[PDB]
Amino acid sequence: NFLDQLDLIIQNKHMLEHTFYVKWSKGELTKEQLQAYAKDYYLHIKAFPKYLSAIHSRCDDLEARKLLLDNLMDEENGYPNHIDLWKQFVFALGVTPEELEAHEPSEAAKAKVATFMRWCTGDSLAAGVAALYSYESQIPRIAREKIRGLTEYFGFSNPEDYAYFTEHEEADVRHAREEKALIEMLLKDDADKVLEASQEVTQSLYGFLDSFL
Amino acid sequence: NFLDQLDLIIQNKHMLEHTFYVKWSKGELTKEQLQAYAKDYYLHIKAFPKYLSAIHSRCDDLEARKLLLDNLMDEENGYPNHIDLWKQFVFALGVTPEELEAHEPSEAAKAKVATFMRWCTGDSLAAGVAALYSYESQIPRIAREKIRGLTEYFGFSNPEDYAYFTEHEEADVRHAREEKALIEMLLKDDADKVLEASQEVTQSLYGFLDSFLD
Ligand SMILES: [Fe+3]
Ligand SMILES: [Fe+3]
Ligand SMILES: [Fe+3]
Ligand SMILES: [Fe+3]
Repeated sequence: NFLDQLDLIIQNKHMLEHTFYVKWSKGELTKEQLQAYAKDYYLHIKAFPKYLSAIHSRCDDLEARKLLLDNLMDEENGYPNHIDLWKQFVFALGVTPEELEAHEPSEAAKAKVATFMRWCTGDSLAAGVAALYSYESQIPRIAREKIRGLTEYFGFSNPEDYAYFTEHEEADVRHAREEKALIEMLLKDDADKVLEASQEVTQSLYGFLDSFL
Repeated sequence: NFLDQLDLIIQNKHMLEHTFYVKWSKGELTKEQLQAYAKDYYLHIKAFPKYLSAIHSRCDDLEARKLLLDNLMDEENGYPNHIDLWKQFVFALGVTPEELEAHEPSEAAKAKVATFMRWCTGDSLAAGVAALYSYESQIPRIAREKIRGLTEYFGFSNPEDYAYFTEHEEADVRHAREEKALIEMLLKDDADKVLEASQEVTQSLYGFLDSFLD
């Protein structure tokens, strides 16, 4: 039951039903909105590995830490890592490296990131993972929608320009599954806390997308 | 200068000069003291990866996080990992798995671990790494001293029984160097904090070894 409630919260407040992606899917965003979005996502992208180490650092379940480590490796080890790939996507949108490093994250991005961190630094490890799950579980569907739109409306005829999304179509299937497993492995009579994180994260993500309209 | 001061603190309060290792090196510990020590280290061994993620999770320097990740991977990814290898050592001492899982960490072990964590969860990332450096920088020398003693006085004729130490002879050479680099990369006018962590950790380690001469 609680896993299902969790997934339902997400489905009922999924990012592909936000006006920003409804527009995306009909090709109704300007290049500027696209470049703004990409730049403003960068704070979250850089933070993501910290969301994971934050939970790892509070966790004494050895098997859970291994799984958290597996995710953290996928995000951050090697070259190109997920941050690198995101930077490529931004560059392929015509934003320069300098412009990317100079962008001041919007208040809406700072609030989204702080929402994630608040849960990953809190007393419930399971709720920490649910916060992350509530985002990662959406990315497989979003990534392939984003590819469809980049291709059909924004002229991305070269697949290496959307490598981040090609990566995430697949990678996050794995991460969602292992986060689900982590939630039941770490649960300690805090299923309510898991549910609350999901409500709070999904809303935050809506607050974030609101800011480009 | 401050890196030298750091290393001097460690040298002047190094674990091999604690009475517990002076005894070790002359073969003057009982098997019981040896099994006790090994069991009581386990809390720290399991905590170690958390020390590293704790700093990682507070760090926005991308290059520093990669290095922290590198250390974390070495400690905890794969099989056998460092925790697995330590379990093997304990088992090779004649302690059973059940006995290992049943050991209540001593108050001295809990204090050592809390000292490390306090620094790794604090406001200075550089001081966090220095806390870990103040331990890991000692392990190459200790590991080979421990091997020598296991071999010469405790009958370890089969090298797989001290794989943890064989691992650490080498691994921690790398980790010490990269922690050194991390400390200068993360420094923010908190060289004083770096020095204070080392004083505090070295002492805590002394407090921990003291507890087996009771
Ligand atoms: Fe990713
Ligand atoms: Fe992911
Ligand atoms: Fe190790
Ligand atoms: Fe190490």
